[PDB]
Amino acid sequence: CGVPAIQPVLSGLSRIVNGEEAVPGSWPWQVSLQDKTGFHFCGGSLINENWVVTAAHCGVTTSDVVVAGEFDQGSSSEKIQKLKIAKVFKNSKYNSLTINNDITLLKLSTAASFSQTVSAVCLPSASDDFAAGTTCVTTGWGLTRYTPDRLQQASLPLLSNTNCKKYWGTKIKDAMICAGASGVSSCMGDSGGPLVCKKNGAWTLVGIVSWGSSTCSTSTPGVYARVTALVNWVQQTLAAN
Amino acid sequence: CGVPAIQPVLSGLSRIVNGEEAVPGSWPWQVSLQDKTGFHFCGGSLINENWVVTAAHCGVTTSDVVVAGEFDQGSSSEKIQKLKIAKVFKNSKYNSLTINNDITLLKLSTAASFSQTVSAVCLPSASDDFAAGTTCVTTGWGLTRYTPDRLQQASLPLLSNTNCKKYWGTKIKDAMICAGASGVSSCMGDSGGPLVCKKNGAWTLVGIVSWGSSTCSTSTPGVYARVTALVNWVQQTLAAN
Repeated sequence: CGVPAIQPVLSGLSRIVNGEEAVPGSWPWQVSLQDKTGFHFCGGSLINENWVVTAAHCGVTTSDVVVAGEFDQGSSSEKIQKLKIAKVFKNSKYNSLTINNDITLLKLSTAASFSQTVSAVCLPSASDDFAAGTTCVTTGWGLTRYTPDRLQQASLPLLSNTNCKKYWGTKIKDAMICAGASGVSSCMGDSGGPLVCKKNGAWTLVGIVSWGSSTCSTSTPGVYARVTALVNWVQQTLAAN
Repeated sequence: CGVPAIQPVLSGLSRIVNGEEAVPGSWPWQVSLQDKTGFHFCGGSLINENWVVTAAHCGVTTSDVVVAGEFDQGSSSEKIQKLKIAKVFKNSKYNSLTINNDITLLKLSTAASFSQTVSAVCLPSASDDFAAGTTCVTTGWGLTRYTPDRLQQASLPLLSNTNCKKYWGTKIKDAMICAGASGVSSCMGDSGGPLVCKKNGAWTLVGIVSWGSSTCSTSTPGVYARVTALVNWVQQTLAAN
């Protein structure tokens, strides 16, 4: 997990404004969630051939579809896998008002076929420490909500929850983590999309997009479900299902 | 339906700022949705003894609870009914990105016991016309998100979708309707709460709260699921279940 067969290329432009275009296939766990009509509404991350992790506030159902291996949503020519969802596992502690514990697991009806462009992100262990100031990466097609059709990426620093409260106040709970406010927007991340940090040669899922600045401000951080706080529930769910 | 045993009293203060406190029990279809720990996160409306209608973006589950007959959330002394949810019916056309078709039905495990303070709102027929400019009423505890613990009410005018787009642009879809921007906030409405209009002596559910001004501005209208566009699905669901 966490080692793309196609290595990402992150330049200085990933750190400013709205980030930069990714190298195609270099974020191979990145998936798109589409409704039964093909409309992209959320992102997510493959954690193995049978399971995708996303945000609970995406409200995914078994009539939605996981699309893996995508780079350009406007291209009907690249190789992609449209994967049916067998069952949706929303974290029972999710609260649609506070948006806390904002994580859902999707079990696929048939396994994805892993390849150079389709593979899994690593999950952290519950006790992993991703320190404030660590440079992490968010990817997605989130800018299409407001424009490029190709997968974007941005490098942005993790904040401590205390400093994040300076921006978002009492909205910030223990099961959240913030990143950004460093001169780059967080808006390229789709709802439910990944925030990954590279530790020991492997990209690890540290956050899941929950919400960001309503104006995509470069000085307001994004807010993410804190995966370390929720990975024990992820593993219990996989083991029971 | 739509005829409270305790008649509402709406004064001029319902039309300005943040509205006014309701007469206790005068909105008897108003329910509160609480999580399994008792935390209020959404509103909804009884449409008969076995069914509550709310917003799909509330993400209600069968471990949440419908609370009927409530006036003061801070009082443990008034008579209320905590009703378990047997099954949740989310409209399959709901889109968590556009928030269109934002309606969910909750089937209760055991019927509510209707009374002076607990009874049903009327549903419109699909062809009903609620004209722009009509004064309607939104009720709820929505101000507690930002403060009074008792049920509030505001009188505010329906907008045409064309004029609503002046405020919300391409966010406004055919299955939405807007109300407000008349000098009063829409923020007293909980997510999933009622927007009712009185036609022919009966209060009828015209809207379900979807979202409003992020600053509760008195010059920005609230956006509601348009019940006339969704009542056919409501009746199909009741008839099939």
